[PDB]
Amino acid sequence: STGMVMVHEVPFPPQIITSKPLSLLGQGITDIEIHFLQVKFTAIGVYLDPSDVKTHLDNWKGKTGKELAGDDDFFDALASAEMEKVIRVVVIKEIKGAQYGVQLENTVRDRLAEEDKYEEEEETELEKVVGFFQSKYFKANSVITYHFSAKDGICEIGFETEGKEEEKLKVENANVVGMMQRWYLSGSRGVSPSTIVSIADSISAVLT
Ligand SMILES: [Ca+2]
Ligand SMILES: [Ca+2]
Repeated sequence: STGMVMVHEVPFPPQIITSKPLSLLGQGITDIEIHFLQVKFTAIGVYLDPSDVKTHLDNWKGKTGKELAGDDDFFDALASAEMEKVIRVVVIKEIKGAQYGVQLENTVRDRLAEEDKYEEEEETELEKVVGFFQSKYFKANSVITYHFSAKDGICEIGFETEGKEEEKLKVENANVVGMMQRWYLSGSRGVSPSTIVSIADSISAVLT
């Protein structure tokens, strides 16, 4: 309708409208070096409302993108902030959904255990997220979306692929929802350093 933003040759809508318009403030990819070369697995887009950024992260105004990208307290504040966020992930390298699911599980479980926040309630919820992804095949251009509610720690996961009606999963465990968000939104521990740098630069501009 209004064009698409190309993130590593993958189209992303400039905005996504939930309760209000959210702008693509962060973009990047997840990759791994194999045989001396960069292998791109997914393209990522993080959507936030600039007004929410101004309302909840005003304490970081004046900071440069470089300063924000190197500060985990900033990203913890972004994750803790009661404003919605949408994380859109498009598959570049086709893989079994289980590969993505177990990577998520590994990091989320490890971090929750580190904070002594991994009991049977969290384990059960996390297993449902893993089960959601393992029943799917990630063809290139398949889209995974994470919609984080502003409050009450809720996340709705969506999976869309050509030919099938979109599939969704509602996650309600606050600890799991919070750590899933931090899997992407983490200064030094984010799965996509490129997206982190991008978000930092955008928010710096928003607050400046
Ligand atoms: Ca218990
Ligand atoms: Ca119990």
